[PDB]
Amino acid sequence: SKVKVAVRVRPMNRREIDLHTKCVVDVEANKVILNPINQPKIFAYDHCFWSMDESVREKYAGQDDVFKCLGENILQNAFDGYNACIFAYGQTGSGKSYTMMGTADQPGLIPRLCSGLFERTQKEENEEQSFKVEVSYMEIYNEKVRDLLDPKGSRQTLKVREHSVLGPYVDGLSKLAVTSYKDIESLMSEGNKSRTVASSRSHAVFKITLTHTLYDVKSGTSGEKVGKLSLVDLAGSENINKSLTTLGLVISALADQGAGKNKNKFVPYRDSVLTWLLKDSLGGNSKTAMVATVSPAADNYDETLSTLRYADRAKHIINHAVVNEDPNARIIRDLREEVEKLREQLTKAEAM
Amino acid sequence: SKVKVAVRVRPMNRREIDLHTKCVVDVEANKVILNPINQPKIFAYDHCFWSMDESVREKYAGQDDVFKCLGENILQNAFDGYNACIFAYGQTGSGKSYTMMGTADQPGLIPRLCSGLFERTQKEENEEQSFKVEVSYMEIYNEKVRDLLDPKGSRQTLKVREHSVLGPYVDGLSKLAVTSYKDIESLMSEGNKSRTVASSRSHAVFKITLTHTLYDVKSGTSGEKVGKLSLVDLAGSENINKSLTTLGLVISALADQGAGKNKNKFVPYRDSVLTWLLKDSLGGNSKTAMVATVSPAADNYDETLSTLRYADRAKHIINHAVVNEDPNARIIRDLREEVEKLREQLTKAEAM
Ligand SMILES: Nc1ncnc2c1ncn2[C@@H]1O[C@H](COP(=O)(O)OP(=O)(O)O)[C@@H](O)[C@H]1O
Ligand SMILES: Nc1ncnc2c1ncn2[C@@H]1O[C@H](COP(=O)(O)OP(=O)(O)O)[C@@H](O)[C@H]1O
Ligand SMILES: [Mg+2]
Ligand SMILES: [Mg+2]
Ligand SMILES: [Mg+2]
Ligand SMILES: [Mg+2]
Ligand SMILES: [Mg+2]
Ligand SMILES: [Mg+2]
Repeated sequence: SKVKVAVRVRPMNRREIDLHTKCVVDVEANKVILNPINQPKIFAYDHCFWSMDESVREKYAGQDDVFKCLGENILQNAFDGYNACIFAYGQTGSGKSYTMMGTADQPGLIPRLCSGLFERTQKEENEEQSFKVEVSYMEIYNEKVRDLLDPKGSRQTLKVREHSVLGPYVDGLSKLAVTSYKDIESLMSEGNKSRTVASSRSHAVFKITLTHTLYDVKSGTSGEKVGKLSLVDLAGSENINKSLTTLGLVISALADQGAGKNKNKFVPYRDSVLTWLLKDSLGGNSKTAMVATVSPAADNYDETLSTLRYADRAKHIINHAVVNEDPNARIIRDLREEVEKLREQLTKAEAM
Repeated sequence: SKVKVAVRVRPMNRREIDLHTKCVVDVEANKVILNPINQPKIFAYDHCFWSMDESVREKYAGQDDVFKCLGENILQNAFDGYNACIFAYGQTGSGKSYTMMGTADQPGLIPRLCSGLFERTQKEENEEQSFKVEVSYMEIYNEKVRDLLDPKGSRQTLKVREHSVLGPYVDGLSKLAVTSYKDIESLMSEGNKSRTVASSRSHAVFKITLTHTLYDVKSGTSGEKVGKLSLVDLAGSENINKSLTTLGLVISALADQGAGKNKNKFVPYRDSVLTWLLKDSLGGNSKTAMVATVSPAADNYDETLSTLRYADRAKHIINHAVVNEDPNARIIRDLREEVEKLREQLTKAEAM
């Protein structure tokens, strides 16, 4: 598990069509080549989604093209009891919301994972397996946390705590159990609503929990696997930017390790509430992926190079995803083997 | 744990006031004495709620008097990880719904346990304990099962199955996670609505699940206790009555055991879907209680004696309530003690 990095290129926006601004980005399979405005810097990633002109065949990547490559991965991960995570990263206007959430006519990953999760939760209920789904949705702005699923609209601040069983958590963040996609969307389109202005410097964290119960009908016992999917919508990469810049720190420190540099210096998860809550999604117990979104416009070249050079560093982060099973089952297994080993040493010592 | 039996006496109804029908029931502490219409048969129970004339002091038992004696018990039971159960039993008009559910101005046990459960769930959230609450509400009529929390109103039939991990269950019965009393009451007043007519030969089962999570902040581990409360509203005791009469069978077979009669003949839980689903609430893993409701009217004397003689038999049923913890924790505990015992026998046999 190294962090999987996609790059998505959006179409030229209206001003750029009018001004006939020049394309400096191009895509060749999984390579994206940053041309000079006038040296052409070339980067390679896991995927490269060219979303520039719909009227193409082999090239165009629409929203369900993005979902087959990434949403289908994180979905499989959940059912196998993994923590998964997708960050959208890049400048304002480059397309972070379109990819995460989409528009009403072009749904992004979040409505498509939700739709496809209940479609697969419903298809595998079978008297040996059940599934409970909880959902949470928090926004972070100015290093404060708000609950976007709060129906009273308080926009109250919730404090972050640490825990020896949960880890860092937001105290009083609602987790809403949900049984159909219509349950969430009737809370969560109001969560996309309840977002600040002056609007692009806040991060949205959407977290879905899948509890997979499994039944040993022969043994009569039951266990539970839990996956957690976190869909993270960052502020624009272009005390208001403490989280974003700390997230810069933490991606380089990690990318340096595995590359074997500063193996002994500690990753500063602690400093911003964003890096500290997503501690585990960054070099921890998480199948994590990143979507660097870029504008192809030549007027954006500098933030585009920033974003391509973050995306290139994040691909060197090593993850430690394990399956969130029950500690006890393996403790019993190894205790029983000591009993068997010790019972043999007993009859291997009666002869004395 | 023997089954706890209350008797509740309702006021004379309108016809009985007009006709000045005579009271044949009287209550002395926990004894209720059935006078002759014209031998006065006397029975003793755990409680005796005289709800006949409100204008009394030492005698009257109103709805919160009933709840302090019984609802508070079943509530404590749940938080300690027990299965609990209250059956209301008796003839039509004797007061089974008033006691279980009550009227809008006189709430019964079910709204008062719900109110008091969230009031105590909210008072003990404390970063070492959390609580998840699920709820289900099924009706049984003509040995078919309907879901009273089904919002489409299908009134579809759901089949009963057996299971080696769940036991007998109703397949496709919704279990709705709920976070406040207003969540349930906005589904469940519609469940009291969706009930048949021609109306008094159906049983309502209201089942609330309390999942108590506990955190070992020193050990960093987590366990879950689960209580189940079943609030059962029977048909009137006066293929439509298969469940009710089978429930008669099953209460006598059980009451005979412990009294040591027919120890070898098997309790016929299997025959009706009511006795088979509530198998465990009858002589099984349940802190179970029964409320025999009676009319004081002399025109009801015969069903009153029936009901008092059921209530007297049910008090001899023995329950086997255990705390629904994790099998594994005790399996580890005993495995570790064998390792310690076997390590000593090893150094108690090196000397040979
Ligand atoms: N691939 C795309 N295809 C069509 N429209 C897009 C695409 N990407 C972005 N857009 C549109 O361009 C604007 C990009 O803004 P947005 O995606 O909200 O970016 P961010 O949140 O990253 O600033 C939005 O109005 C979006 O709907
Ligand atoms: N203790 C009581 N105090 C006042 N009214 C009662 C009492 N018990 C019953 N009633 C009223 O008498 C009628 C009894 O019917 P109900 O309780 O529905 O009985 P069941 O469901 O047992 O037939 C109801 O209308 C109820 O509201
Ligand atoms: Mg955005
Ligand atoms: Mg996650
Ligand atoms: Mg960018
Ligand atoms: Mg009734
Ligand atoms: Mg029960
Ligand atoms: Mg009666």
